[PDB]
Amino acid sequence: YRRGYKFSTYATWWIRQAITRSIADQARTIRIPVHMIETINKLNRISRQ
DNA sequence: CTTTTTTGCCTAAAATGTGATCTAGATCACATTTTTCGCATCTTTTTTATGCTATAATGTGTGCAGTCTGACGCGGCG
Repeated sequence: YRRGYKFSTYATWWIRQAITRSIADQARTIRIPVHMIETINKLNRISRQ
């Protein structure tokens, strides 16, 4: 509490992390380590630009 | 009687046979230097498990079915 900010922001970071890599861990019959996942995100975004 | 063809001789001559006596060849079972191979180090080198980011954010549906149907079970349904 001492930071004096709204609590929502905090776990809005934490959860986001948890989700963001739990789907990447699971969610496939093929496991893909995170590094490929990241670079795939790079790819997909930059493709569109 | 003359020719030619043949053989045997002359006359020159190569091929055959003495075996006794060595002499460079090849064997022959077992020790040494080279290949470059295989598993332990390093030793990097890359890759991978794990860890944070402090404005703020508060109840789904999500795209579909086109609804077969006749008999029989079974829970109701009275």
